[PDB]
Amino acid sequence: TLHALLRDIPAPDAEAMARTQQHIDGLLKPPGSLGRLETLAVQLAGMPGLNGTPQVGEKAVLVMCADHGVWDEGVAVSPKIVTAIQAANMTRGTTGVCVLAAQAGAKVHVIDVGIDAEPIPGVVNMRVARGCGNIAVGPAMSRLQAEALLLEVSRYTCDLAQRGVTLFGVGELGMANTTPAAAMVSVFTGSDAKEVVGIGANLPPSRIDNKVDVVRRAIAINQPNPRDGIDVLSKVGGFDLVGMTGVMLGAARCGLPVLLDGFLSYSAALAACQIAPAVRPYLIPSHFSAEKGARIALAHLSMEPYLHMAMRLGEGSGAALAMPIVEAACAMFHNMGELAASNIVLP
Amino acid sequence: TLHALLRDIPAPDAEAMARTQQHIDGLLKPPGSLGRLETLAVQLAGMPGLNGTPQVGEKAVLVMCADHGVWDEGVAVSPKIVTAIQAANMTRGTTGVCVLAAQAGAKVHVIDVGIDAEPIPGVVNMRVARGCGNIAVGPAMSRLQAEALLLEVSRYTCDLAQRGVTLFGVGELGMANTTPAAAMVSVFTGSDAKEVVGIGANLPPSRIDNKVDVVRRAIAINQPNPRDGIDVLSKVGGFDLVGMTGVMLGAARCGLPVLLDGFLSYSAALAACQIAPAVRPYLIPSHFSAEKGARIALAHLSMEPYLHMAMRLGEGSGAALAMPIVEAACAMFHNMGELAASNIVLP
Ligand SMILES: O=C(O)c1ccc[n+]([C@@H]2O[C@H](COP(=O)([O-])O)[C@@H](O)[C@H]2O)c1
Ligand SMILES: O=C(O)c1ccc[n+]([C@@H]2O[C@H](COP(=O)([O-])O)[C@@H](O)[C@H]2O)c1
Ligand SMILES: Cc1ccc(C)c(N)c1
Ligand SMILES: Cc1ccc(C)c(N)c1
Repeated sequence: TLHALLRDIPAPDAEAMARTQQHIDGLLKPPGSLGRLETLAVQLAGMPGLNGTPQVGEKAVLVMCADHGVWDEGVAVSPKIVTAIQAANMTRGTTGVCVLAAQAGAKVHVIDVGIDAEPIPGVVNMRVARGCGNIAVGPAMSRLQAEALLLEVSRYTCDLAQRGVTLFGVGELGMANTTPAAAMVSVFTGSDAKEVVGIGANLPPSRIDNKVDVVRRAIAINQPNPRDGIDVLSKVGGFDLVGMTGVMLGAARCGLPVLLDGFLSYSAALAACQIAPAVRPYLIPSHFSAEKGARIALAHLSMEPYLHMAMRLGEGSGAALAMPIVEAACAMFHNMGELAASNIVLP
Repeated sequence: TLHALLRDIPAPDAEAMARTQQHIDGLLKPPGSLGRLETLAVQLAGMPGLNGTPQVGEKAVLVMCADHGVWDEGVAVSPKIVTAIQAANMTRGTTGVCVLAAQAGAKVHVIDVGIDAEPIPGVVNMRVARGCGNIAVGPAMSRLQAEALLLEVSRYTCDLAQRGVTLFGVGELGMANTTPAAAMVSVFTGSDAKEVVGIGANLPPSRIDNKVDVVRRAIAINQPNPRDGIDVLSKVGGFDLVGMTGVMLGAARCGLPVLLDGFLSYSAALAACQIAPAVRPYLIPSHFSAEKGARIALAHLSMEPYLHMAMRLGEGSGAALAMPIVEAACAMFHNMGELAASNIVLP
């Protein structure tokens, strides 16, 4: 089933991309003058789910919520209940992503993949358990739990495509999740924990040493295999991270674009690309996270964010903020006039 | 008159900014987690024309169009008539800024401050002459012509404020204008011409040496005084550059925000800040121009753009692209919920 999923991810349509480039070169402007906006429009044109042209229909931001057992290691200053409280606030439209998604005309889907609290009405229920295992002393979950969630979220994502959604944004919510995210980044990039462990949600500079030690213990004890993205996710990841990876696999299978968010999303994208390299062409960066390990993670994904906002909230807020940029590349493509029509000739 | 203008530019309102910061710190998120979006909202709150709160009413992009005599020195590959043709296309909504402004819900004002062609219907007429003087052999214009245009554009800009406009964007259109822009940057920053001369609108790499020589000749022959922003503008600038500087002085006098665009706008902002330092707090960067001298210009304005799009079209296209970011900071401020209301307490 998951093998079928991964097997059926479409390659980009080179024919549509060639037609796109030619059309862009003929627009009313010096060739290549709109830089990354042009490359973005061509990238979009190659995505099968977009019907050979850069376009944006409905937009959705999927927010994966879960708690982590590693919170008990004192790696986070936010009360663990904030996960459940914020998840509820998501249904009320008062959070950061809700406000930014509203601005971009996108709908937010709040998905509970493992919150340690009673079920929250209004939230999509896909909970694996009440929080994942404490990665400092063992695995976050079993391989089967990771594979099942990947499959479940993948299907949900591509099912939305059937309802008009053509652009996705990924996000998360889970106290302490920058710890497993750092563990995954260290494992995938081969970087020492000290280089990728950040302050997360305002962790005091005096408590960073403990966080670094926790990440190292998690790796030593679990011995995750860097060449097996699912092994890494299940051992030192979390339900929320798995869920984000699932959105990326689902959209790619659907041949549609996915906007990344911040540091947590970069770790999930590293896992997704390890599991299936064919997912890469569907990923679009949004902003450059203020988290310490962002530069290393982005270098390994070979991505250069469009927005430098020093943001570090998460929730998919950066993804929503970049949606207007994607629509701008589409507007450029479809609405600009052409050089030939104005009798303009440039060498 | 111009002395009155410069004298009456308001200082930022520290009281409104303090109230803004306190409100932002209390929003439903870890303090400072939205980074530059928070600093932007506070900056806006201090602008008197915004009534003590970050808000955006109507938006306008002012595009200054003019031709340059230095075009005859072979520093540009685009036919000189493109200025007049593109200015006309601006009235038809087919250009890059028109499409991006439409996306942001902004109106484009096309202003002819010196196009070397017959008047174009639909374009605001403020032409000083049919193109400015060739800066390679003398001044672009007289000091009085520069001062008069500054005053004229300044008044037009603040007059729009009376019609609901609260956010401005500046742009230009003029073949060969990256040459005087480079001259101004060299003069204001004390950088050698070779470090700030770029390829402009696809100038062949083999013709760059000539462009560098032209910039040096312009400076040697005119001897512009770096401490007199108006002296520099009139000697080695152009009508379009003067006009952009005028929008910045007008909006600041009006106590309203102005979004910069690319390299041409950075040179105009250096002039404006030299003429009146009080203008600085009203300037908002948009993107990081692909032009070679952008890094140096931005360092001297002490600005860090939000968008890295490798754009180099001009027209105010980058300014329009960043307008959604300004509205996002306002939406964050007014629409997010508060920590206290959810009983959340963070150290
Ligand atoms: O998206 C980022 O780059 C990001 C960077 C730092 C912190 N966060 C958010 O803060 C939480 C993780 O921080 P922490 O200290 O509990 O590990 C989680 O709920 C994220 O939404 C998010
Ligand atoms: O805005 C920029 O950063 C920008 C950078 C390079 C070129 N341009 C545009 O191209 C023109 C100047 O290029 P050039 O080669 O004629 O000096 C002018 O009409 C600008 O709108 C604009
Ligand atoms: C077509 C065309 C050519 C050159 C420039 C600078 C613009 N703005 C447009
Ligand atoms: C309030 C609050 C606290 C911590 C985080 C990570 C979010 N998203 C929100």
